[PDB]
Amino acid sequence: SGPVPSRARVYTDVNTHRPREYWDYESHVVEWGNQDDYQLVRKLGRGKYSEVFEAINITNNEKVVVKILKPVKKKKIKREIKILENLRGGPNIITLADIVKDPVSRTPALVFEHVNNTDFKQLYQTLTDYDIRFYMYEILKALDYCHSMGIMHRDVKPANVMIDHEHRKLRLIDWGLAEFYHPGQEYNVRVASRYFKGPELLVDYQMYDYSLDMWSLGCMLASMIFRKEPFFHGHDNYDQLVRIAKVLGTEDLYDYIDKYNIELDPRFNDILGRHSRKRWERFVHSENQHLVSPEALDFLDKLLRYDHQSRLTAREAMEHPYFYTVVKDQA
Ligand SMILES: O=C1C=C2C[C@]3(O)COc4c(ccc(O)c4O)C3=C2C=C1O
Repeated sequence: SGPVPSRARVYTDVNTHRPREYWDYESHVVEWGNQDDYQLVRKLGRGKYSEVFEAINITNNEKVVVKILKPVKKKKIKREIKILENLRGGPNIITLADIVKDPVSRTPALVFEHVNNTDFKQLYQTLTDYDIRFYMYEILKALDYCHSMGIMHRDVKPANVMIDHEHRKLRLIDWGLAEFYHPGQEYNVRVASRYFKGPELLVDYQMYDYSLDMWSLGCMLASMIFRKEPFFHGHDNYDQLVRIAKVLGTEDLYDYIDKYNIELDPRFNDILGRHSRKRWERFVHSENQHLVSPEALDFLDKLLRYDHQSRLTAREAMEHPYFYTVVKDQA
């Protein structure tokens, strides 16, 4: 009657064998920096939860980025802080440089290293085959690191991957949806941007894990080598799963549903319809072919799998021959 349970096939117990203080962010005591070290220069963007500014550290005149956190649950604020501290120093993880507070009002803000990024809507149009391989490898380093440290990012998308292209510099940002993995825990499926949501999320399977990030990465990869961003473009969450089924096919989707004994909304049957699995080669045209290779398609095919347990891990992905030239020239 109920859905079959699942656990991560790698890094399953990394929080289990770490001390309580590592993952119990509720108990963490924050060490506050000095708010008056930073001057805001211009608003960079705003979410539902935060507003983000370019700023200057006036003690050394370095650029930073300041994210002022709206009146939300302190628990959510502490989770992001603990995660950023836990991951600090990891490869291509955005550095949390400081945590400050208006000393009179309650209002906390996170201070990050500045990345002089090129906007992905502009950058992706200009990347070469080698650039994509290089940057995908760099994202994989970050994901393997944070997974190995017991953390799911849960919001992997181009806007959260900052690239200073002239310095070949990449940082994975926005850890505000990130969460500690504990085996058997049922997580909120309302995470990730619509276009990067895994099948587990769209069918309301809550016992997911690190492999969610690997789907999102697969979605990014597709959008880059095929020059179609985003690759799966649904108008809502139901339609998002339909866009996926039109490429991956409905037969493998129903096998997935069957294996985990997942109960699908009645709605879904009529709209999912019946679709053959398409060959990846179908999305190759004159304009994107210089970015596509047999290795790329084989790699992509091993990321975009319905069954979260069958997707490559970050370490397996880094071993794929798609990256041979990158690994070779990084040793
Ligand atoms: O949790 C977050 C959230 C953001 C949002 C945002 O502030 C947007 O834009 C940024 C940036 C960081 C550096 C940077 O150079 C930049 O332009 C961002 C973050 C880093 C994080 O860890």
